[PDB]
Amino acid sequence: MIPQTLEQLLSQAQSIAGLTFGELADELHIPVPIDLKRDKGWVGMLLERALGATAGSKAEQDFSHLGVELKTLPINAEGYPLETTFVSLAPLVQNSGVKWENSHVRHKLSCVLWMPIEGSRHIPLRERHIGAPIFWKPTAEQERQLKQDWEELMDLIVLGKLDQITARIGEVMQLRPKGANSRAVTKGIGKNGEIIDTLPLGFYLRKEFTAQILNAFLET
Amino acid sequence: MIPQTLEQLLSQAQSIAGLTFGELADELHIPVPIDLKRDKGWVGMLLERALGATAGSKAEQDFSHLGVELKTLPINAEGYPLETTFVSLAPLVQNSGVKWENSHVRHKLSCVLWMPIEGSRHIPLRERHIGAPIFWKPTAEQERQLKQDWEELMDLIVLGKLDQITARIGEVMQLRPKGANSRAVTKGIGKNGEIIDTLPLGFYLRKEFTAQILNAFLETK
DNA sequence: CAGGATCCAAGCTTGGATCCTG
DNA sequence: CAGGATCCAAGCTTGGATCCTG
Ligand SMILES: [Ca+2]
Ligand SMILES: [Ca+2]
Ligand SMILES: [Ca+2]
Ligand SMILES: [Ca+2]
Repeated sequence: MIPQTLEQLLSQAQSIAGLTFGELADELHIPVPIDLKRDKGWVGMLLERALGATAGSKAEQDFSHLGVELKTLPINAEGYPLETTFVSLAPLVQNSGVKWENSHVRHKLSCVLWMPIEGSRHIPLRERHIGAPIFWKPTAEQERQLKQDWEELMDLIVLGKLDQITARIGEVMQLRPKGANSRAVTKGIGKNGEIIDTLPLGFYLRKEFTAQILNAFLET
Repeated sequence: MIPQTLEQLLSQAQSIAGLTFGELADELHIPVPIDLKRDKGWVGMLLERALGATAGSKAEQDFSHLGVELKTLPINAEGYPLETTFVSLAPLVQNSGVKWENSHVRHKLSCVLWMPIEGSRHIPLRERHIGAPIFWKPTAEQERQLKQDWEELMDLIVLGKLDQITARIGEVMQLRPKGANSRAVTKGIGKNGEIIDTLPLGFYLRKEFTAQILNAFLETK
């Protein structure tokens, strides 16, 4: 079930490539919803089960004994990312003199097993296909880009400049809301340093960034 | 649902006095377990339902708008508390130089609606009676005793001396574990002032203290 | 188009407490 | 005896993400 080897995980990943959500859900005796409107994480959770990841786990990475993070990536009919990719929650407090090297973002993006999946709305959920895995490590350039955005976004957060934060900041990674709705709150830092109530935020990779990953892969 | 005034809450409390757990649960269409081994907070939830408090709620007081905390108190055949009373989780971190005046314990114990309930093991759960409420405010003496224990206990906590803490400390209030089991953990302060993983502790009123409240209630105090 | 808003699963934490072994 | 250990229910929070106006 849970792969004990990196070779095991990749082979298990190679083997589900080409399957439709219906076929895989069938094997795992997992019911398939009509669509993702009220099961937004169903596909990500489907792949976790098929690959041996623990459901609901809060570990730094899906496979801590391998140092591998698993992420599904919805792609459109032309091979382009359909959505941005959620990475992790931005620490709004207890962010003192935090460095990039020890960041959650870095930890989660150091080694990613990308599982591209069809996301086109015109295709019935049951029939969407699972693509071929892409075992990824950020290039020296990609990591410099991520680090730069992380530092810029974090400076904004640590300085209580949350009001100035928009999704438009960041070259390849951005901050957008991450919660139940626009009324969700978590502790943050105000304009004077007081601990305030604020909208929880998460780091997201932009579509251009993941599109670059898919492109480099195709070029191989 | 939620009482809007104090006379409403108190009249309702006085009206359920004398009912057995079975009669109350039946009224509420709530199933009654065989015993409390795997339903330790069942009686407490039962009273919350009957008095309009909210289930699952994590507010400081059960009835914040009224400034009242609801607490069942198990009593034996002779009228003596059967167990200590849980008050609240002791804050093991970010405890800085907080004072008793604005502590959770003081707040929670500023006004308590005690609902004594039969707890004798020889009485089938369904047949146990709910007693008459005791609407209590600590006397200067009681508050003084609590405050003293609170500070002595909080000192051990704030100075990273959790290793030294046992339930034997405190005159009327003590610290005992509070969690799933002895493997439960929450953040605390270690010997070097660093944040560590440690057993979650809770403030409990000793049986002598709640007994005092009951005794004072009978005497006419 | 895509920034801001929104939804589910399940582990985690808290509040309700009583249990149980020398 | 009673200190140390333990158990349920229900919010709360986090990891999985896609939805949806203007
Ligand atoms: Ca996971
Ligand atoms: Ca993952
Ligand atoms: Ca309550
Ligand atoms: Ca209560």
